[PDB]
Amino acid sequence: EDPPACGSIVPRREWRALASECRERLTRPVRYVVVSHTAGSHCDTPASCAQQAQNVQSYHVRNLGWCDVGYNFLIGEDGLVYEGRGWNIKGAHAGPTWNPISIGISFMGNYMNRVPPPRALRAAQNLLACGVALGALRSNYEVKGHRDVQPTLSPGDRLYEIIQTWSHYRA
Amino acid sequence: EDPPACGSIVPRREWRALASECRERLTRPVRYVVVSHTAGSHCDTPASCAQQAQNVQSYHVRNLGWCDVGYNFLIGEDGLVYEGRGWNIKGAHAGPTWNPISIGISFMGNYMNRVPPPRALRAAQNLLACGVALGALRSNYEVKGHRDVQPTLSPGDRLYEIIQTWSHYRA
Amino acid sequence: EDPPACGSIVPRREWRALASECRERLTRPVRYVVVSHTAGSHCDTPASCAQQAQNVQSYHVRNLGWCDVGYNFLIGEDGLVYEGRGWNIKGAHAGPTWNPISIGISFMGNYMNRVPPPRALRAAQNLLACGVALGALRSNYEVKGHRDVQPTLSPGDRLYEIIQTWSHYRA
Amino acid sequence: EDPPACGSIVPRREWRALASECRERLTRPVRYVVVSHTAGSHCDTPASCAQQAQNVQSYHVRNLGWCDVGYNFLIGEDGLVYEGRGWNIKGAHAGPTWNPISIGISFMGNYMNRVPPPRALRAAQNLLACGVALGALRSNYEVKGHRDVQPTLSPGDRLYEIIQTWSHYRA
Ligand SMILES: CC(=O)N[C@@H]1[C@@H](O)[C@H](O)[C@@H](CO)O[C@H]1O
Repeated sequence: EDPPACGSIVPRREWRALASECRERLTRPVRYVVVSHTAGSHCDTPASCAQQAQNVQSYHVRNLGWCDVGYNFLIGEDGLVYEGRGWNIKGAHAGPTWNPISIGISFMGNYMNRVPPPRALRAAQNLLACGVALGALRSNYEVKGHRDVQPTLSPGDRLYEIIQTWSHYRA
Repeated sequence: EDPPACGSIVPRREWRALASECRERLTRPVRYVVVSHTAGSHCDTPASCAQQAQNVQSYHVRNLGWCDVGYNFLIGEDGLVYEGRGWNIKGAHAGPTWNPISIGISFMGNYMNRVPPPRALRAAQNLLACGVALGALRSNYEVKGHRDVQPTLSPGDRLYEIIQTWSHYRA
Repeated sequence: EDPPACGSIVPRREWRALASECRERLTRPVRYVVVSHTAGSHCDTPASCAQQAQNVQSYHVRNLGWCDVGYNFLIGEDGLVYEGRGWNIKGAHAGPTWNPISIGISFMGNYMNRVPPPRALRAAQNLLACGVALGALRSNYEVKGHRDVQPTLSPGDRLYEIIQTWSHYRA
Repeated sequence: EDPPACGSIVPRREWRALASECRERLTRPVRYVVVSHTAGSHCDTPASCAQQAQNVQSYHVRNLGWCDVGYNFLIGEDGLVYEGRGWNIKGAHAGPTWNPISIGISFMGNYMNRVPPPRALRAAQNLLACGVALGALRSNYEVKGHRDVQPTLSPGDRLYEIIQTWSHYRA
């Protein structure tokens, strides 16, 4: 019953998220984390980043007919984590084989030629450790890059470069 | 005026494709066509494009553990079409919703800031007219840009701009 | 919204349904469809089935005190669809979580050790396509078994196996 | 192999139809629709109507020596449409002048003194809509009564006075 406050996550409520229609649950503890980037434009302020989390959701919900933004979490260059489908709802970010067994976090921006600032990277790792402390992720979870499970440039070369060094990454 | 009347396709063996291990079939006539790009590099000769079709397949078969290259057909800038999974086999290029009901054709290259050459676009429209002539594609099939059904930049800003002018493009 | 008033539905007055007292509405377009069975007596003729539809409403209204037959539509082995609360009104067939966001259709009979006849499955499917055309359902709607969203045997072992092969089925 | 047909048509084989041998094709989109009655017995259940469709085809095949049942589609009082020669084959229901430019639908029964139940009327109109839906009929298609293109009592007094009230009816 150990209680920690590892969630310095901006709530859907707070980034003006449209309401989710998703009902399918992940079974904890989740063993995989798949890292992607939106490939889109980036933000570096709480205000713009909240606004960007919105556009990403608008795209998935309005243009694509999805029950909610596809990621469980989004990482801003502002150093904040934006709540997506969360720890308990199966996301739609890495395909039918990986979605039901993973948490998909995506960095807001295109990282083919830039690396996300340290605070975005710090936000991501602290987010994952958080998950472990909650029991949402296996203490020994594995990190995959989006391009490792689906044909895509995601999460971007430079950021892909970075996640390959991470302690929990696995081929 | 009689039977086998359509398009020139570089066959699997001619580009050295690894044997296909896929078996799930499409239901002809197919109604949808999803246009993508590889997002990687391009080619402009029988030899380089036949080399590239191989890589793309390699990526999808080794690195992604798939039964065959994800696309039904790949388009080269050498103005030729490369047999992928073909007309009758369910591909893996657009998600579990569109894959079973569409034919995915991928242009080899990256077209965000670059358009395919005239002959690659002819090769592609010619392939479709061929799909119709054979009863593999509905007479009134619909063309979709990858970004219209999956979150991605595919098939690149420029190509995306082009397929939307197409007779069979339905938003 | 659109001109294709669709398919054939036996209207309320024809199967002689007591007037409905329901008022809550579903929001168009609806994302989910929950298939169930009545676990009651089966019928195979326009006359026998109308009677059966009447019995189900009767049980729901008179004994369970609902504002109307719980299902949005009922499906007879006579191969005809029967109107229930319709496409616009919130039904009562899958609990508090699902009734507000779904369309519940029910095959009239006990499909534990029987399958409904081909025509019944055809009417059921036609109804859904019709729903899409009308805009009552999402083009990318989802079909769920009653047992997937509630603790029940419904819609029967046989029919459950059958709805799993529907292109819109998502577990 | 995908969801069944609009109009919930009973397929040739489901009513144990003898294989067709007709080859002349209709040039859909077709302009006219001719409504006739079989002047045979009527039926009001799928079982009795499957047998009636069998009987009508057998009289056309065994006795008149035709390539198949004359009507493109048959309608039962059970409220189902039965597949005849379908949307693509020239019929043999209205004469050398009409069969080449029409779709012939026939109500199973004698409607001189009787009327067909609403469900039979509904299947018919829906079948017609399902026609254009598929693109087998022209948008502004015209409905003619059998006795409007040939000297005959078909489709009977009662049914004839009804189809006059239909919206797409003519002279
Ligand atoms: C809305 C609708 O019914 N559309 C029809 C459908 O019945 C059929 O399954 C499909 C494939 O042939 O052709 C469409 O025209």
